[PDB]
Amino acid sequence: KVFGRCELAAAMKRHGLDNYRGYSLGNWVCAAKFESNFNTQATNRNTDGSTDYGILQINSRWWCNDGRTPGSRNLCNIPCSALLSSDITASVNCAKKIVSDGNGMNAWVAWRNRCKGTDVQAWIRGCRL
Ligand code: NA
Ligand SMILES: [Rh+]
Repeated sequence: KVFGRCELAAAMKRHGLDNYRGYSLGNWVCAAKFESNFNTQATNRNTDGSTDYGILQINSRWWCNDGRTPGSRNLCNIPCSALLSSDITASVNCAKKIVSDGNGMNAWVAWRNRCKGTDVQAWIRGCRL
């Protein structure tokens, strides 16, 4: 599923990401835009052989099982395919564990490089929230 900007903002707010660990909704929308272009089906292989999955490009090295990332963890206790669903519940619940683990949203390379220190509230401007 390819979300609209305001559709994804509403879905993320309903699932508890607005101000989660102090990160305003626009931070999450910005991260999703540059990680996945708001596409739940996005996948990208990493040099180490892990893969990033879904609208927030969550990595099989630590967070999910994809059956082909040897010596990896499954800290969100999910198959990586759950992160590709039109339903963002798995991605959101797994993102809450990631952002809670000490590095905050710096875990998302696209957030650090394209969203951090920018006017992220622009990402929810004009949305009915
Ligand atoms: Na894994
Ligand atoms: Rh939902």
